[PDB]
Amino acid sequence: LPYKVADIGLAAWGRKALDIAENEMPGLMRMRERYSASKPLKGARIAGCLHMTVETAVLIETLVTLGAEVQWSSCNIFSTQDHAAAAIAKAGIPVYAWKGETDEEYLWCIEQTLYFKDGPLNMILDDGGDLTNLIHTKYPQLLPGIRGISEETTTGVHNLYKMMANGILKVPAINVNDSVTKSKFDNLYGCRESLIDGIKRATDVMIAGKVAVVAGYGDVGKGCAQALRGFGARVIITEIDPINALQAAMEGYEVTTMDEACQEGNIFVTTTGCIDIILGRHFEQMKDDAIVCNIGHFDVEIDVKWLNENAVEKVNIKPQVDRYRLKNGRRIILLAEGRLVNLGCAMGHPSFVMSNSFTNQVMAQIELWTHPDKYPVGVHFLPKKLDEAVAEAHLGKLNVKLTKLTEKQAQYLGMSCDGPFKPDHYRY
Amino acid sequence: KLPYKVADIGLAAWGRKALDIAENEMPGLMRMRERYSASKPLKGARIAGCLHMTVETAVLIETLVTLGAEVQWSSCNIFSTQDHAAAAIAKAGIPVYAWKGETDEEYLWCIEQTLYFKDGPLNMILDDGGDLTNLIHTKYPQLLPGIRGISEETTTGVHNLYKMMANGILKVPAINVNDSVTKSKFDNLYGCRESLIDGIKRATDVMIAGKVAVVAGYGDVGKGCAQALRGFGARVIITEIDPINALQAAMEGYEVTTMDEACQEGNIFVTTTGCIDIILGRHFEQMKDDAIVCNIGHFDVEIDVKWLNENAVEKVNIKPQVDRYRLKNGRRIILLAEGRLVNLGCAMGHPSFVMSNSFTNQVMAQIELWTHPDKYPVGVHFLPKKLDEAVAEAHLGKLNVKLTKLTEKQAQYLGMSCDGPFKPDHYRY
Amino acid sequence: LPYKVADIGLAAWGRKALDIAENEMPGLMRMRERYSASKPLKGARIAGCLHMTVETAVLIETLVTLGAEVQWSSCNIFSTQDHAAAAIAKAGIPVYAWKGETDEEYLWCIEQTLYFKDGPLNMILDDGGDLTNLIHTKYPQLLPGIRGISEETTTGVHNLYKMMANGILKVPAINVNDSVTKSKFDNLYGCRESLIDGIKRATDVMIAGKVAVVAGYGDVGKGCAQALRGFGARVIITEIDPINALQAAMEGYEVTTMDEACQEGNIFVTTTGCIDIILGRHFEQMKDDAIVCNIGHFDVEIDVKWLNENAVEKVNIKPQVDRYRLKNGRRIILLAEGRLVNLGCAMGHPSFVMSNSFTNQVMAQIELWTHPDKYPVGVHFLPKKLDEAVAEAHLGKLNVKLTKLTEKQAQYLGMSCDGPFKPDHYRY
Amino acid sequence: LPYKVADIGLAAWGRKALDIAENEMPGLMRMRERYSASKPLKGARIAGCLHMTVETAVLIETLVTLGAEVQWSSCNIFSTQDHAAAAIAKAGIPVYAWKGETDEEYLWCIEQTLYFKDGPLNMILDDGGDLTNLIHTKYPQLLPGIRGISEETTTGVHNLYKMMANGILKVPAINVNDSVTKSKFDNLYGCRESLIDGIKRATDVMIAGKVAVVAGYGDVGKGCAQALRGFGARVIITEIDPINALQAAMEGYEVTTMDEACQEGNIFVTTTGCIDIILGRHFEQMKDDAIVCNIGHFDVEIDVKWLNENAVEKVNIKPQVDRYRLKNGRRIILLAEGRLVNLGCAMGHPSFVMSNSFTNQVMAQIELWTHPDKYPVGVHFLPKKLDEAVAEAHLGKLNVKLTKLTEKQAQYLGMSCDGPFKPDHYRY
Ligand SMILES: NC(=O)c1ccc[n+]([C@@H]2O[C@H](COP(=O)([O-])OP(=O)(O)OC[C@H]3O[C@@H](n4cnc5c(N)ncnc54)[C@H](O)[C@@H]3O)[C@@H](O)[C@H]2O)c1
Ligand SMILES: NC(=O)c1ccc[n+]([C@@H]2O[C@H](COP(=O)([O-])OP(=O)(O)OC[C@H]3O[C@@H](n4cnc5c(N)ncnc54)[C@H](O)[C@@H]3O)[C@@H](O)[C@H]2O)c1
Ligand SMILES: NC(=O)c1ccc[n+]([C@@H]2O[C@H](COP(=O)([O-])OP(=O)(O)OC[C@H]3O[C@@H](n4cnc5c(N)ncnc54)[C@H](O)[C@@H]3O)[C@@H](O)[C@H]2O)c1
Ligand SMILES: NC(=O)c1ccc[n+]([C@@H]2O[C@H](COP(=O)([O-])OP(=O)(O)OC[C@H]3O[C@@H](n4cnc5c(N)ncnc54)[C@H](O)[C@@H]3O)[C@@H](O)[C@H]2O)c1
Ligand SMILES: O=C(Nc1ccc2nc(N3CCOCC3)sc2c1)c1ccc(CN2C(=O)C=NC2=O)cc1
Ligand SMILES: O=C(Nc1ccc2nc(N3CCOCC3)sc2c1)c1ccc(CN2C(=O)C=NC2=O)cc1
Ligand SMILES: O=C(Nc1ccc2nc(N3CCOCC3)sc2c1)c1ccc(CN2C(=O)C=NC2=O)cc1
Ligand SMILES: O=C(Nc1ccc2nc(N3CCOCC3)sc2c1)c1ccc(CN2C(=O)C=NC2=O)cc1
Repeated sequence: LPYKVADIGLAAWGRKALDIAENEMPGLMRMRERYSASKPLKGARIAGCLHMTVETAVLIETLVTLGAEVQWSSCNIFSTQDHAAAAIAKAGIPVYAWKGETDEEYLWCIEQTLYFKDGPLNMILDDGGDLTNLIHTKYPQLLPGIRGISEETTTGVHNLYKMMANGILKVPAINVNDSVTKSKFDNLYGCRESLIDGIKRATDVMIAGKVAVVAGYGDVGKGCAQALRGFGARVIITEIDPINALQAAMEGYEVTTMDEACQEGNIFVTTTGCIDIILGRHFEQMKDDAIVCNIGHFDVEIDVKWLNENAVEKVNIKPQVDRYRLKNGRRIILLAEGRLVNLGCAMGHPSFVMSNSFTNQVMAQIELWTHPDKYPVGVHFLPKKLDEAVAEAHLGKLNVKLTKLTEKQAQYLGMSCDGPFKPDHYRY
Repeated sequence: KLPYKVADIGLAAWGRKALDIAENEMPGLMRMRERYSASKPLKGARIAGCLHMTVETAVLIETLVTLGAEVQWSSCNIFSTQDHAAAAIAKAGIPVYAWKGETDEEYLWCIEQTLYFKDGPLNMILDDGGDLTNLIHTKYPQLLPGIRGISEETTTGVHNLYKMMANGILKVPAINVNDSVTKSKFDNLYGCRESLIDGIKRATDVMIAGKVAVVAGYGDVGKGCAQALRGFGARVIITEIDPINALQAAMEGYEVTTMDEACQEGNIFVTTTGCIDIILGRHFEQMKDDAIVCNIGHFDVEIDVKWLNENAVEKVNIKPQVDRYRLKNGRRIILLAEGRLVNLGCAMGHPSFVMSNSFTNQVMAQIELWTHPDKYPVGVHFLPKKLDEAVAEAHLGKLNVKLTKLTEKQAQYLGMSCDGPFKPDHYRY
Repeated sequence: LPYKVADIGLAAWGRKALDIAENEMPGLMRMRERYSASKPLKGARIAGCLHMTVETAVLIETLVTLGAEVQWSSCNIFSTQDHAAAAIAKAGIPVYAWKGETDEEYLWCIEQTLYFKDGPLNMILDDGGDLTNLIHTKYPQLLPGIRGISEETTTGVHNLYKMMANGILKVPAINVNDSVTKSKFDNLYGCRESLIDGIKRATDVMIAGKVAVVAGYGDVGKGCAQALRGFGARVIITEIDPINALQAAMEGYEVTTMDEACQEGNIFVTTTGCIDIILGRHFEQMKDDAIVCNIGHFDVEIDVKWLNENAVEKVNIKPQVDRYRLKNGRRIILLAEGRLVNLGCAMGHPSFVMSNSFTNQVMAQIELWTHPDKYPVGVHFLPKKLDEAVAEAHLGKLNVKLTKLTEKQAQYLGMSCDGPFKPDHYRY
Repeated sequence: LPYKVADIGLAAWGRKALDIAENEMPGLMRMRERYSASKPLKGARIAGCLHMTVETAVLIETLVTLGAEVQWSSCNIFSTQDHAAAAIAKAGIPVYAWKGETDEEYLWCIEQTLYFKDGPLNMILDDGGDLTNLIHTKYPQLLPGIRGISEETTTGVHNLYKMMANGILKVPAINVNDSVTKSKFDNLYGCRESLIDGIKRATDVMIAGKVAVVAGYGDVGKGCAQALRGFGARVIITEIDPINALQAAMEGYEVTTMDEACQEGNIFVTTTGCIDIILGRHFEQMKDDAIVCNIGHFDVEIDVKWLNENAVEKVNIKPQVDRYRLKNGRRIILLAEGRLVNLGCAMGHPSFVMSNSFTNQVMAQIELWTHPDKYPVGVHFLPKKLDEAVAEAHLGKLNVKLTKLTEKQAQYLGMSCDGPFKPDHYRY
């Protein structure tokens, strides 16, 4: 089996989508402009485990343009876009991914990416840690032949630190999740674009003139709060961290508890990454047809089980939109069954966000592959200069003219005119 | 003869579900039910309505019925009906003649069925766009003495009403509700603010932040569009022919220049002028690759779509109402809704709460015309300010707004009534 | 007497401040550019009565440039800037004004302006209606030889409408006050600009993170609320008009009563134009060191008398800043003794704001004088095409490039390509 | 000599200002609430070198309230508010500082703080490193008796790493400058409040409708841009960092070069911390009466020397406001001679900002004095849990209600419910 896709005939529709996405992903296209001649990944045999979307197809074809051998599988059973996968298969690349895999087929799809034309993998590009854990626990014989790992997920990086503390990790790993360019686009800018899009497709509701309660004021909360405020909603924040709580107050947001705010809100958005945020006792105080949704962590934040078990009516309105009637006579509108509203009720992040994340991945691959004896086994942050480079790559598309330091200004500032321009502890 | 005519009356239960959701978002119409269902002030009325047969309009329809009126209904556009909403109205025993995908002949037919009731011909006209008003004057001028009032809510329709008075054709009193504060601001500003981006997003899924968005026009639509784009992190450039409107944009920090200049800078183009020849061939040729171009102003006149069709070397349809043209220079143009209204072509229009402000405006006008025959001679009138205010007050509860009441002493000082109106007719808000 | 000033040897300083203020008043300078050669006012003896400031000094010299004889007095006792007064006296213009006049001297100064070198006044330019009221009641002989009045005050136009209601107005007038370009700048943009300057100079207080309660959401309220919000304050609104209240809600502001909001606010700002807004029972509920000020109508909005009568301490911190201690042991910081904070604690509106108000005046003078057989004896709004021309005059300074309607476009729209562009009911 | 102040008779005025400041400095009043009974600084002989302002005077009396003996001097010759220094003098606290000191007097004043009644100092509270530099060079005898150093300045902290690298630092030190609660208030929020205050007092110019060029988009630039945008100015950013350039772009600011931007701007503000930002080449292109000022680094950013050397006129308008006429006949308005505009033309940061920086200082002292063993000789960041504590201390004043994690939630998140809540790399 050279690949496995749902329908190869969808390749043409995929290529048209790719062509449109390329123009919103200038960071990846910049890497093609810079590195297509020199091919810094010639020799590399990269196994990738990452959502097989249109955006990811741009990543895959960028890596190939840089000289690498690439074989791919999706890191989720439902997230694949079949036409994107088809387009990649038609271009010769071994890709094992389709929408609605079984749990057995998911494991099998990863298995087909380990050995290549010219022997086993020597690089891992990862999103969730599933490819990394499969090698270590099942195929540890292959570990010495692997030069490096890239990982861009919070779960995956926590897992990498765990493997290092337990002495299990045997390959140097670059964490790109904590890049400024990755984190700000994935957490803040991304959710700022897509939140209200999810709410609108689901409900078509008037945002302006409503009280909106956002639980959490981290990067995701900041983003959501800014989007809602922009439409003319009155935004109330809840926070546990007094620093984040202070930030909110300094922008003019009311900051209070969910115990208080549940009587106020017309819309509730959870962004905490934490369990037990919206509970039965909160639901019972809510205004009629209050909209409740999550954009934070999987499905743990809203007590959905409570609604199923305590409501008198549950009525499906349209896909991923349920309207529960309670014992008190009032209604709750739940979106995406408590799951991520931006993926359940909308299309997730825009292409431009994904460009920042995936450009970080490309940087990490080059850095590990081109500099073998520069990273010992262990989890490493992406160097700042490469993080800056990711940002630089996107400035052209953003109509931005960057100023260059003069030799004299550099000397005064005690930094190189090429970077990095900030110390490692700098918060931006 | 036919008691109603609609695509599929089996969709009525789905209709009722949508009505129930939207009723909560339409407190204006629902407060009308609260205070006038007892007294039934439209009793003995027989209202022929011509208005898009939607969920919102269904709530309008039933509010008219709740207040004692007899109602018969047709849509004012051939594609704008929601069949489930029309089914729900048909299941409730109301003569509705409407479906999505009508012929120009079926459209005319649908309106003709609403003129005669069992107890006699129409008493009142509720209109959007003038077509019901135009049919009775052209073709059924016998009925004109029987008709007590007209409500009209469209710019097109109000202009037409003023043209008919100038020539002495209009034989019925009419209330222009289009120029109400509560109507104009919701329909022009707040509505477009909410739905522009919904249109753009559903069509393209594009990142709005970090883009130059060129907004032609800074009227109320323009102001809303500009504000919406700005809030996403787009750099909004504006074009204007009116120095006051141009000055307003400058005072909010927007760059104001010409389309001749701005066509080189913009990633997104949005027309809001209500005027022809806004975006043109010479502009298209200057644009960046994959410049998203759309319209939220007047029907399809603002963008020269005919130019694109005649001059592009490729035209590929990406999805419904989204076309990607390739030009002779090898660069591409993404056009939304074929130059038609992007918020209605690529999304579902305005939210229920916007529509509530407009439709409560209609209900106010009807009661006023029916209850007070001697008060309005033949001609075009604005809705009185005190009724405009009542529309706004009817939505304050929903908005968690506690309104202050003037003390007797304060009202004497200010020289107004404590119940209003609170502003003179020239006041601009 | 040719003039009367405090010190005519302050004219160097005056001319310097004029030269600065001319650049920020392009509306008046555009009038000099268009009209200095044609002198449309040639034969106009204009008797003015308006605050004798650097700003107004520019207006005075623009009228002269446009070919008019002009004689001036101040419409207020304290508002005259003496260096500006000096400079106008030096250029051979009869100006009778200084800072700290008596009520008797005030009436005398205005009486001197009525009689020119060549006879009685041809025109009236007025702010507050005092010059208009003087000639009707005290000098009824001069009415037939005066072609028109320009008025730019809420006070003044109401008095003009009262005079016309009762039949004691024998000369036609232009109401400039309800021009878009006057109203927006004087009410909205000006107060947005100068409220916070007023508060800061008085207190130096942090705005961000405070609850700021703004009574009234008219043009002043909107200005004040937008400014406070921009600094990161949580703005609460009070209103009696449901339309205005709806507007505030649609921008995300909380809207509640003063009876409720007095327990919340760190800063109170009154803009209603109405009596009995902030009262003793509101003062008793306020947080410690609540700042209370007025930017609306004179001194009727806040019950300052109550504080004087009921406080246990009254300390002056600095000029126009009083700190009261109440029986409950809590403190109130009152700005400007309940007078206008922007004029009491700061310099009032910027020059650019004033340029829009006075260019409206200049237009009114040209319109009445150049068209005698057009305006019959009454109160009129400045024509829209002239309101438009005020705005146009400032666009150059704003770096604005105005589009011109092609003839084909103007036909479609059924208007002229020179205007007016909007109907008379249009609200902007 | 017990103290040396300009005039002790200004202490009733000072106490009055002190009483106002206290209510805006909840951080320091919360430290007085918690620790006034326990007396954690009991025994501590603190020598502080820091601007002798009303704000600092609260910090001083907070340290005394915590059971410390404190001797004080200013860290700048002009920054003392004499009336504040008199209040601290009358409270019986040895303070040696006045407005307008000589460089020999400045030194003298710091030398008077080293020696108390009971003996020599145990602790150093510092701003700019001049107390710390004096003792190591000129009083190394006192080094072993000194338990800890607090320091809150970029200059002062860069200096500790220069000392530590060369083995001369022989006292443990806490860097408080890079705390979240210090950095955000001193840099971003502070300048957001005070920039425009500076420009207004100097010029009274309309901000709305103008192009404003902000050089730099760091914390200072971010604040300055946000403030200008809030008034209705069109803001243009210049940047050398692609990440910060990207951040500006994502909020809809234009990002171009000064070489291009100099032809556009009505207002210019420099925030880079870098030399050669505004130059003669730029000045020659500027619009007539461009307002140019600096809020970044001292007087290096704007080539003020060029203006003095190449302009045909230089005219003082008022203190710290100079208006040059250039060879091309156009005018430039320089503010504060290119020095910090917020301190040159206004009062600097509000009391509430300063509360965050000086509460950091209190936290630093307790942590050093009560835990000597914990800190080896070196430069240490302030621990996060204390940074959090600073923020928590201000929430009460802000009307903020912080949520507390349940035991179950804390367990799920792998953190204590008392904190810290974020890892050390977290950027807020
Ligand atoms: N939906 C998406 O597409 C998407 C995108 C990026 C990240 N995320 C996820 O969203 C979550 C948040 O990400 P982030 O970057 O904002 O994290 P963050 O650490 O920046 O912010 C989370 C905030 O929630 C607060 N918090 C924790 N428990 C709380 C409680 N019980 N009540 C109130 N506040 C509480 C914390 O103080 C913290 O400030 C994560 O789980 C992340 O994986 C989702
Ligand atoms: N999409 C929708 O659902 C929807 C909703 C409401 C209104 N509208 C329509 O939108 C249009 C605009 O409505 P409005 O209330 O903002 O009108 P408006 O009069 O308030 O504003 C239109 C503006 O366009 C400007 N303009 C005209 N020609 C121009 C040109 N060639 N270049 C630049 N500017 C120009 C005018 O100066 C004016 O300020 C109307 O056709 C209206 O019917 C659409
Ligand atoms: N400070 C200045 O230099 C300056 C500048 C311009 C205007 N003004 C003055 O400020 C005042 C307001 O001007 P405006 O143009 O906003 O008038 P406006 O009529 O547009 O607005 C006043 C608002 O106050 C509301 N109001 C009245 N009584 C109220 C009450 N008891 N509680 C709450 N709201 C109440 C009204 O509903 C109205 O919307 C006027 O007196 C005007 O003369 C002052
Ligand atoms: N006036 C005040 O009260 C006050 C308060 C705090 C800090 N500061 C000072 O302000 C300055 C900046 O502080 P910060 O916290 O913003 O530092 P920062 O590092 O966060 O910001 C400085 C920014 O300027 C940019 N920059 C450097 N050289 C440049 C050039 N030639 N052109 C354009 N941009 C350039 C950098 O990319 C950087 O992002 C420092 O000198 C600091 O001491 C002043
Ligand atoms: O995880 C992702 N998508 C996902 C997974 C499961 C799922 N299950 C659903 N339902 C279906 C109806 O029945 C109930 C369960 S919807 C759904 C969506 C996912 C994450 C990041 C990117 C990254 N990304 C973008 O955001 C845009 N391009 C990208 O690559 C994609 C998908
Ligand atoms: O007009 C509406 N809708 C519409 C949709 C498609 C369409 N397609 C057309 N054709 C043209 C000829 O070529 C082919 C395509 S015309 C047309 C019209 C419409 C307006 C107001 C409200 C009012 N409204 C809201 O906005 C929300 N609820 C409402 O009732 C509805 C629909
Ligand atoms: O009315 C104006 N100024 C004014 C009047 C009286 C007054 N009384 C005071 N106190 C002092 C202490 O004892 C008690 C009385 S302070 C004060 C200030 C006034 C209005 C518009 C413009 C128009 N204007 C601007 O706003 C800017 N340039 C202008 O021309 C000016 C002043
Ligand atoms: O350095 C400070 N202020 C200062 C220094 C010198 C100076 N020189 C001037 N001119 C005068 C006319 O001739 C030319 C020289 S004005 C001026 C002002 C300084 C810093 C932080 C805080 C800390 N701070 C605040 O920011 C607010 N409260 C505070 O404690 C204070 C002052």
